[PDB]
Amino acid sequence: AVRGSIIANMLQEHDNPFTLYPYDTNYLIYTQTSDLNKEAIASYDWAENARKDEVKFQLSLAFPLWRGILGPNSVLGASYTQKSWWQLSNSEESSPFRETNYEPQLFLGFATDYRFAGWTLRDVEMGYNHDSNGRSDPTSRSWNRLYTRLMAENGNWLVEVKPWYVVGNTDDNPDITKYMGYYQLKIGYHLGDAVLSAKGQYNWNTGYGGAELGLSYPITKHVRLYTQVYSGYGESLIDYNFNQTRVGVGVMLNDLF
Ligand SMILES: [Ca+2]
Repeated sequence: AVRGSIIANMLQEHDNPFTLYPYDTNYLIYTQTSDLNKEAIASYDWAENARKDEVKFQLSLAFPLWRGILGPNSVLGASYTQKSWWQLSNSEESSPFRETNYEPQLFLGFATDYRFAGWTLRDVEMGYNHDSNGRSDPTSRSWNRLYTRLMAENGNWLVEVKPWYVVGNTDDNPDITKYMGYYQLKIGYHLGDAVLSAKGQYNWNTGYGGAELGLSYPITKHVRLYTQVYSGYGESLIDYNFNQTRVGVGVMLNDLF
């Protein structure tokens, strides 16, 4: 099984072609942010009527496009991660979607067994990443990245570093790196069935960045109760240059491990 190993899990053959693979965590939580970015979203006719409380969900899947492309424990894959901010409560505005970030990937991942004094580098993935909100300017936001995802585990600990390199156009948000940084650290801790996690980015040169803490616990064998506390810049593309503290509670399928 090897909990948390995205690649190793994709190597596992699925009986049914419709049985997809989880890339990142999948959740749906009701949130409430400290401050709503009404300035960057001003062009919307519901902007001034926007509420700080909204349903935030994340859909993240992986599709092994070709196993063994580069060795027994390798795989060329594609993943899809979508984070959405929805004004479900805002009935006066017909519950509009404030923001949706479409982040598909293409990569070469490997399930590894490298020893790091207790730690084990289980995943070594390298690929292309596209992240856009599918909006037509002025609210147009998008960036491309060539990254490397490294994941190691040590007992109840999980650490994943995702350094990246921006490729292509970024005119929709030229200074996106000024808030997002050059990597994404991710720490998960297994306290029995409870999973504490941390996911953040930080620009050591600009002092900008953001991070999100999370706690989960199984409600059942498949679903889990999840509480998230995001704080900082880059929650979503539109708010990449916007600071805010968002706390939310809801359900989750899979956690980082
Ligand atoms: Ca543009």
